[PDB]
Amino acid sequence: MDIDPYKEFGATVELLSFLPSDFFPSVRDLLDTAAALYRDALESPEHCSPHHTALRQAILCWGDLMTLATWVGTNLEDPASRDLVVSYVNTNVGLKFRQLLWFHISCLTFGRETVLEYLVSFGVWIRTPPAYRPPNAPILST
Amino acid sequence: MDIDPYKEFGATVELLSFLPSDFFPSVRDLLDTAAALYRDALESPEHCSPHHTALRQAILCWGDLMTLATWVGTNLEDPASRDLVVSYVNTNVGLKFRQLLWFHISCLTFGRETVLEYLVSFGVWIRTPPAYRPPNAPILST
Amino acid sequence: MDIDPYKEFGATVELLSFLPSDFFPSVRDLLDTAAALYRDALESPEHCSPHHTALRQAILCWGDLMTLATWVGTNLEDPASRDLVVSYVNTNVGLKFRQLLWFHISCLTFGRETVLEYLVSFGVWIRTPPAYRPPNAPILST
Amino acid sequence: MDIDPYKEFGATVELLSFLPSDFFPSVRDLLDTAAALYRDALESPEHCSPHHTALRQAILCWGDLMTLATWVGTNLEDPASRDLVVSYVNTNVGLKFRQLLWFHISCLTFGRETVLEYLVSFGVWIRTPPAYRPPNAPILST
Amino acid sequence: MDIDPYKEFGATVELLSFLPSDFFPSVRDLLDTAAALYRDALESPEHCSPHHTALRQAILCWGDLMTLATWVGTNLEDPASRDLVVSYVNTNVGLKFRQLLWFHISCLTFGRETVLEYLVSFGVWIRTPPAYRPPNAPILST
Amino acid sequence: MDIDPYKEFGATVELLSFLPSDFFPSVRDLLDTAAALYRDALESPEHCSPHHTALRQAILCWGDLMTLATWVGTNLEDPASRDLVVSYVNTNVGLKFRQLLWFHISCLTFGRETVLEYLVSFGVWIRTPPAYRPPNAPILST
Repeated sequence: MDIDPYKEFGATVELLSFLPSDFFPSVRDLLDTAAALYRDALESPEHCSPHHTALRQAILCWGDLMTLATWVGTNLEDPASRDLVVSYVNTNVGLKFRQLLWFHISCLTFGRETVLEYLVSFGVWIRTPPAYRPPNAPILST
Repeated sequence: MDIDPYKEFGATVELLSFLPSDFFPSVRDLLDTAAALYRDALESPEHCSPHHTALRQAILCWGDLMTLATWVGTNLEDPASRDLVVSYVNTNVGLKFRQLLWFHISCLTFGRETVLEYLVSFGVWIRTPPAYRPPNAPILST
Repeated sequence: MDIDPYKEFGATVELLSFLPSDFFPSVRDLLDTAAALYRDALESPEHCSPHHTALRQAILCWGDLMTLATWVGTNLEDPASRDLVVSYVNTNVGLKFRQLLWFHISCLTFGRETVLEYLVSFGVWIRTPPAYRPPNAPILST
Repeated sequence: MDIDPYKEFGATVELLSFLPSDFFPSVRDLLDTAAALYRDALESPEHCSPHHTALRQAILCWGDLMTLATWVGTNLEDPASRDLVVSYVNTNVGLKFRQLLWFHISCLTFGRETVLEYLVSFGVWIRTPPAYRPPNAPILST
Repeated sequence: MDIDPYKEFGATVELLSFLPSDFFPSVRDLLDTAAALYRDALESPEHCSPHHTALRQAILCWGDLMTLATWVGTNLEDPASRDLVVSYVNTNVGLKFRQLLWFHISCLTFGRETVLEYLVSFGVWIRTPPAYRPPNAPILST
Repeated sequence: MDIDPYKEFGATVELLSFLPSDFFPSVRDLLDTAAALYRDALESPEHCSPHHTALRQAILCWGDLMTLATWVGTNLEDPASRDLVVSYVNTNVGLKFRQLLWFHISCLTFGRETVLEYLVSFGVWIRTPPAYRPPNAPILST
């Protein structure tokens, strides 16, 4: 069955596909943004608005792959086998969690009805071929 | 029957040709926008706007020529025959459906008057010879 | 995505294969029907009913897909391959536009309540064994 | 930071250590229960309760680690060093997703306050020495 | 014990015996009539009037004998043994389900108090010997 | 079409797969319970509840497949090819009528909402590994 991780939040996964793979910051940049201005709300025993429930279930999922990124780096005899698994987590699977950590940080800081009105105005900018588009990308702010 | 598929909406086939042939983004990109934020409306047994009824008949018309592109690549032995039909559907016909899907996937998102006033305010940008043009072409945002 | 082009109108694509494949009159005999009764309402700048908008996107889809049957009569010098495309347009794809045009050109001359009772009352009339049924087939009344 | 996976939902990871490493059913058998009872809940665009939102991120992280258990099978060369990664996803990581899927199925059907009643009433069963321990271990009932 | 499949619906099995074995259409004709104009009501999780409960328990029973009509056609070594079982299902057992599928289609389309006032007026026509009866059989309509 | 046999009555065929293929009693033993308690119900011309109407079509399809298990015994010649049809009615088809008669006996006596409580509370018994599974399997009580 499909799940579509963004389906309850207004967006889908086809709408988040238009963001190119350098619009997201690195993974240690996104975890430290949640480790700076939401640590009072994430660890609290009351759950806030349903981004906070989806966000603390997404950091721990990346927190488990950091164990798999370390256990592979120790308990494999081949240095050629060790390089493919560690690079696969930080390139392909990591790019999925660069989307998922970004969307729940940007909806807690700027609201839900602004990022959903930003991915439309970015979805009309990136489809336009480079000869006919403004050179300044639309920036995210309130 | 000099039937114009835009005359019911305000634009013509002659007004939409201000945009050049390579401005329209590719066919897989637009069908990943109709399946991004209109999947709930196109499936439902109720036409919301007359743009939905033209758009619902526009994907299935492309759904036939995609079926004919698959069929012409399996039940023909001759590769010189096979490489001309597929290069005709995706290039010489597929410029008409990129014009038609763009006028219904960017009009439900931004209204009718804004797109109909976008093609005039793009028309005074592309005619100006390449010396005295602004660096930013107009694009429609929310 | 799974779009049947009739789900708005009450019928499905299953209820229109419930009539036999021989009942539907020929394709060139319905474009000569639309262009005789309802010709000044298709080219009108206003859309009267949502049957008109679905019909105007259904002629031009056939007006395009017939041009692909003409284009392969000049740029395909192979009678082993030229006949198979035209016998695919006129037979396999041509069965769907022979009944998509019939559900719109024979609805707005009789209403929508009359045809959706006719597709059942003739649809159950054929399966009846020969002489236990009213001896003539029903037809539409204005 | 120290995100406790259950702190919003009553229990903690210290309380859930009463259950041994053999009480949990296998991951290939809960997902035939998270899809048999509940399919209309975790497809719909509305979240009913925060057990539904925490279940989707818990069912898609297994959706990534099943892809990684397949990707290693077709790209990693050494068959003796390929088994050691596949037997890490099913054994050591999967014991945390046997744990996380079980808590959001048994709370989702039996309520939250019955599982928190159950985790205590299993903890006064596993510690009793076997000379005086009843063979009827406690299980759930709606 | 007797069950008399029609006993709760006003009729009996002696009253339905007078219909000769060509008044019923073929089995693929009766299933497609229920697959045309009642598919919205049969698969719905609410049960309608008690014909709908008896009808969807009668299609599945025929849906299981189509498995027995296929499994016999594969896993028997004798082509003489294979012919008797396949013909017995389509002649003798099939004639029972041509009655049962017809009576619940004709009561949903025309009411219960019309088919029960039709089998009487057919039960007086078929008993009359052919020299003294009208040549036109009584037809079923509202 | 896809008629789900239980969709009107709460459960589905995916939910009823929790019960293994050995939990159901034999067909020759439920019909001595569908005739011991209930004889005045399923003879009478009034249907009390839709469990009664769905039981008669479920008790007469076995009434046809018992006739087919007798008809093959007296007409089919090969005694090695006769056992293979008789051991298909009792084994593979009968496992669906052990299934269908059980759900309309246990719901008919214990109510609908107790069996749907029972199918869940058996599903949290069959999956628990045998080191921690109680020997008292759940059974019904009025």
